[PDB]
Amino acid sequence: RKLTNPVQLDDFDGYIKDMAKDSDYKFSLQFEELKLIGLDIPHFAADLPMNRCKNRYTNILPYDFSRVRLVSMNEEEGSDYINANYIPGYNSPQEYIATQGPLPETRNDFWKMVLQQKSQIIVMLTQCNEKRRVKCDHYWPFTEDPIAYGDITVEMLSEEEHTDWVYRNFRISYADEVQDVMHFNYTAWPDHGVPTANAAESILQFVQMVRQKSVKSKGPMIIHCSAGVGRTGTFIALDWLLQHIRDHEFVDILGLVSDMRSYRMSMVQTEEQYIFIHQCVQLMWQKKK
Amino acid sequence: LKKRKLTNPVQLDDFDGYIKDMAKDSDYKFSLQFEELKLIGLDIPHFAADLPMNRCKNRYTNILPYDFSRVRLVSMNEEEGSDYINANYIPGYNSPQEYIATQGPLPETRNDFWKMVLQQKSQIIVMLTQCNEKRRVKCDHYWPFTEDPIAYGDITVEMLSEEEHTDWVYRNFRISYADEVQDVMHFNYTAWPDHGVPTANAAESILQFVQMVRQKSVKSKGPMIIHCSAGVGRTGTFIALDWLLQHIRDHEFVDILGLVSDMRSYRMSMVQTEEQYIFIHQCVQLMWQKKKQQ
Repeated sequence: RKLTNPVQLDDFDGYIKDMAKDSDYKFSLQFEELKLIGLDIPHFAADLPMNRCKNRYTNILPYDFSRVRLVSMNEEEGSDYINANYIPGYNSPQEYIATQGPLPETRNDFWKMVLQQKSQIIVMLTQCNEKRRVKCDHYWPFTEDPIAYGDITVEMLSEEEHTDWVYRNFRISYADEVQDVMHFNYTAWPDHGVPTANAAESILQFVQMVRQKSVKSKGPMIIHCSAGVGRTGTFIALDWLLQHIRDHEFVDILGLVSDMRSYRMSMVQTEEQYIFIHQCVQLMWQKKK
Repeated sequence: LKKRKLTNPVQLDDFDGYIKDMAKDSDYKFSLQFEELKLIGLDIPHFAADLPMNRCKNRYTNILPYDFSRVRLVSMNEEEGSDYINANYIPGYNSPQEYIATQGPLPETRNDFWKMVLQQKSQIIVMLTQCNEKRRVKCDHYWPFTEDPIAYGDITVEMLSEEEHTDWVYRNFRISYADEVQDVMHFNYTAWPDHGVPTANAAESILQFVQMVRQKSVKSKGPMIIHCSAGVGRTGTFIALDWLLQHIRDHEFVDILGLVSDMRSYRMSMVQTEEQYIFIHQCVQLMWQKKKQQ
């Protein structure tokens, strides 16, 4: 089916309450359907034998149509491959790019994609390691002296670390093409599960922050986490909603997530993140002051 | 829903036996493959093509381009569909986006066509339809009638030489914008009826035409723009024939099913009829040529 369920913001408070009744009954009903969306969309380039070492998780693959293909002077197989997908935005198509966390083996491909797409913004929603589990390579420089990742060099002009997130100003270049890239790393993600922390504002400050800097990245805003679908998806939804609530008096979270999954699988992976989005949609309380 | 990657590479020496088997039981297998080919890309977005103002730019309401592979016009216009044109990049035997598959230009998307031609640096155009077939409108005569330069919006086109042949015609145009100048060859095959195929008598004809366009392929910077009416059936069988000409040359096998299945994921209806899908196989007995020359 085609998922959609617009709700007037004036009734959103009652709505989510009615969604949680009977042990999140309605919620799991909608989410369970979200799990079906896009289950039969080809991702043949992802299945290719020599691309397997480029897919972090054997089961989180990019659809063929929405995949961000790299530009190489031909040859080989899967030479244009990177586990990434364009995701529609509130302002235009291919507004975002949802990728998995780069691997020691797809590290150079990542920076190649940042340049070829002219993405001047990267949002990282996970730490390299969490609870003694590898989640993402540290694909960027550890210091200020430039590191050459393939043909693209990377120079971290500055590294600003805060309490919940971290900012980095990189300056990558190829041949005679210098390009700036801002990097925001949310490190205090609410575990992922739960949630709680009335301070869901912390994620909202982060979103607002990235958002108020989007007016600089001609290319897509590259967002990623580990698999690039669970937290990545929640983020994108929030960056959408933030704007959509600002300009409308209704929100269709179901449609939103449904939209996103048609472009990349598992976008917003758990019923917890999906309910968390509604918890955050209390952005209405604020739109009332 | 579809979930299997269609493909069936057949060794050229077993082609006679393979096409024989595909023809058994009144083309039983040719249908099995074709019916599944028809499922491809059915669930691929094409919103740009549905925008209110792009509707008049679509020759047919049921033949639209997929968002991911569509060709975009560049311009300052900040209005709806300003970058739109019913066209898709189609992978190549040589490179992705080696061709551009479009519908025949409409009187109202004509200027858009030439813009694409210059912006993509397409120096070759393959038109597989007559502007009119049996009193039915198939494609606008979007190009000049005389050697007199004609301004199509911001691009003037001057027809340099016109050569009307048996089953086809050749034309060399020089288009320009400001100082930017570009030569473009135009190959019009007029013996391919819409929704159909050349006659059994034009079998050699069309293959010679593909040969002629293949020799020139190299002289073009951008993708070869090939088009017909809806830009999918005749345009799809051509792109396939061009591939196979090259592949058959350097290889010992063909995978027509994978080829067509491939094209169809970049633009809908590529190789529209089962008859055209089979025509391709008959043509693949291009091995005849191979086995001879050498």
